[PDB]
Amino acid sequence: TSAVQQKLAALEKSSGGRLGVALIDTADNTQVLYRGDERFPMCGTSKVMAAAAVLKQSETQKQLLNQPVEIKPADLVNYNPIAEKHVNGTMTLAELSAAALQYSDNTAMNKLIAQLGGPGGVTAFARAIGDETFRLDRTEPTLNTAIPGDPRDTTTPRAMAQTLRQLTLGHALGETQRAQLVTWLKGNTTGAASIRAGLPTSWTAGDKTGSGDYGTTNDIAVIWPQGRAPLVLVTYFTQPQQNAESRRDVLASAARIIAEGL
Ligand SMILES: CCN1CCN(C(=O)N[C@@H](C(=O)N[C@@H]2C(=O)N3[C@@H]2SC(C)(C)[C@@H]3C(=O)O)c2ccccc2)C(=O)C1=O
Repeated sequence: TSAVQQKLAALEKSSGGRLGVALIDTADNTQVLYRGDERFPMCGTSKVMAAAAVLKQSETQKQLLNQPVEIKPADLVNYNPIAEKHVNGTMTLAELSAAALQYSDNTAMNKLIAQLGGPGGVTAFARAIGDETFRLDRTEPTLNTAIPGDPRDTTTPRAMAQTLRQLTLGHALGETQRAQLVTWLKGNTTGAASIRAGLPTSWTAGDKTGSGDYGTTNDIAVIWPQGRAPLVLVTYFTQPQQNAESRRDVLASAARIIAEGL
């Protein structure tokens, strides 16, 4: 048990919930894990895998991202800030990817899932890039039930960090596609209270949040510290009761412990 791991355990102790952390410092490829191999509900953090899978398809079905997708009134789910504006019209797969990632639009996510042939199509992409842990089982919004002990729509912090590294800094995607993914993550609108809130102001980052029942509060990020090689950081958090409140502050604290321990 390292000093950083002990600090994360202390944070978890006062948090009321269960915390999972995985850092990969590309300066030396070292990792810092806390409950790194335990499963957590991904919620919206799964949107990165879906968008990346569509980016991979676009490497060979070249005009895929410009392909229109019909948005019907019945497609709308619980949170669709972008899709609702296009009901009875269309959005391209690039628009759907941007909406899913940057606004966490759930209807947009469902269109990515549908393009991939269902939740299993997202899992299939995960397997193709070496992630044997990730599993997407349901569409939005039920993939957010986040029931303790339920393996559906879960992953481990270790697996997600390795995957995010491969996708954003490695070669799981073509160069243009990796750049597009990084651009989308950097333009996220929903992350300032999470991982980012625990980083020095001078650092830059891209991230994708997730939230669900059981006060499930997640964030996965690629970070560029001042004067350092990039980091990949996953912070997952989930609580014992279905109606628990969101705790983005716990993710921010975890990120601060990680930054202070570099
Ligand atoms: C079948 C019954 N059932 C299961 C429970 N459930 C949900 O927990 N959905 C969450 C959700 O959609 N989360 C998606 C997600 O992650 N993103 C989007 S929304 C967001 C911007 C808060 C978030 C982000 O980026 O942080 C959600 C959480 C917190 C408040 C409202 C909704 C349902 O939706 C649902 O219907």
